[PDB]
Amino acid sequence: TTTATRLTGWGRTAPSVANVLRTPDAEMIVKAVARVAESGGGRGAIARGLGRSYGDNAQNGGGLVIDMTPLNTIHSIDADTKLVDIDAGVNLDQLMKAALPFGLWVPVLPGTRQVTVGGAIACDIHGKNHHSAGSFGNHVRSMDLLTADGEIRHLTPTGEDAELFWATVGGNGLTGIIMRATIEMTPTSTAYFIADGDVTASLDETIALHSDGSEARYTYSSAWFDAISAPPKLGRAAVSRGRLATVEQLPAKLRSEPLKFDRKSGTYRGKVQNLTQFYHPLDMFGEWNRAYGPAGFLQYQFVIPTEAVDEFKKIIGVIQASGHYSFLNVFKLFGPRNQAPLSFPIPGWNICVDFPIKDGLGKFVSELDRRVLEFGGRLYTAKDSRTTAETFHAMYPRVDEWISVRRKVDPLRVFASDMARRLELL
Ligand SMILES: Cc1cc2nc3c(=O)[nH]c(=O)nc-3n(C[C@H](O)[C@H](O)[C@H](O)COP(=O)(O)OP(=O)(O)OC[C@H]3O[C@@H](n4cnc5c(N)ncnc54)[C@H](O)[C@@H]3O)c2cc1C
Ligand SMILES: C[C@@H](NC(=O)c1cc([N+](=O)[O-])cc(C(F)(F)F)c1)c1ccccc1
Repeated sequence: TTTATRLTGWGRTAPSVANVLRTPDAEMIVKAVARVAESGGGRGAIARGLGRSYGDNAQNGGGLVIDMTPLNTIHSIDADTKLVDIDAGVNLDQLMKAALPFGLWVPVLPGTRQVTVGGAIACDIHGKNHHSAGSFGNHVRSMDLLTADGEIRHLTPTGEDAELFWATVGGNGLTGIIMRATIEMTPTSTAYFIADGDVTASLDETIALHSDGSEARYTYSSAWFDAISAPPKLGRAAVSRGRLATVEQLPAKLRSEPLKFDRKSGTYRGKVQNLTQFYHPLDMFGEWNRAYGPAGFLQYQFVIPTEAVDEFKKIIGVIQASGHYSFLNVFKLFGPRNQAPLSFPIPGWNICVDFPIKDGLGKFVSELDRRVLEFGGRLYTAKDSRTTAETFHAMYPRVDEWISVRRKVDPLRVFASDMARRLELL
């Protein structure tokens, strides 16, 4: 039934060995969880999707890992209610292709479509449209959670099980196995964006452009950010913003199949782009850490609360002065947060950087951790396998609430991961 397998996060770091169950048979999955429960816990079980998380949340050294990628059936698509009912193992690429002809758009899209719905919910992922759409959890209408008791629990965001539902969103698999979910899609009439580009010359300008009220004009916005240049060029950005195009906005040639699947003159208006172009160059650089890992690069993502913009500038300054130089930097202003205790996004200044691994780096990122922490920010479990339980708990003031919910639902700790042990969420 199971295969012992060396697992790592996306960037190939922090390996551990788990027994991997890989079956399309939901009943075998139910049986396996039950068997772990009847052994009284042991080293537990965790779900795994496509392994795009950079962290150690989708592995469980010495225990069970359940590869959910074979549960990939799309059960129903409904264009009136905009609801799709899909297995947790279906990936966003797969769903995007299946839903487009219905005029439905995946409501939150990360930098790669090679993630499962289960992984999307478990890490409450965010996209270029976060300030307008919230995160992936905001669009979950129901989900079926296989819990430690071996029961499949139907959860809703306002029902009697709302508490468990919202601990599952962003819960990193630690409430049980998401089997299946119903997602509310976004109506669209085309598969293209109409984009506006702007290039800033400085950090202050980047921040000004994000605080001048223009963000409200775009459903989607992100920026490519300079973290190496000496000030005042430090913080300058290439900002890509836009919204889904209506068919009248499409160039003549493309109006045929509008829902088709798949230095400083970087300034433009009303350019029409498909998903790949609009998100460029995220797709071509996505394999980077995996291609040169585990020894090449350390990704590092954090968000600082909106009101702490000065503290945010200081961290950027510290990064530039450090000697650790990152070219791949993505920046965004997050919008309002949701109600999941462990959700990563909060409104504020979000950036992912990617350091070359060098002498002094580990010590340096521990320094960043402290600053992010004190300034009221957080790290993201999808991007971390290095921080401490103390640091993480301090970054998530709702962690004890979350742990309490996890205790109600998994008293024997049937669910466990390397991450849960490292960060003391277990
Ligand atoms: C190139 C690249 C770009 C990215 N861009 C973004 C981005 O723009 N925004 C963003 O928020 N993230 C981004 N990520 C991170 C990624 O979206 C998340 O880590 C996501 O959870 C990965 O999904 P997965 O199916 O691969 O999950 P895995 O990596 O396999 O697992 C991640 C977590 O989900 C849990 N899980 C998976 N399936 C289930 C299930 N069926 N039931 C219960 N729990 C489950 C696992 O236990 C684990 O805790 C990116 C990653 C890469 C490699
Ligand atoms: C790891 C991966 N991240 C992203 O694509 C990404 C990160 C972020 N982020 O939160 O830093 C946001 C986005 C967004 F919002 F635009 F969808 C995408 C990546 C890929 C290629 C270059 C740099 C980062």
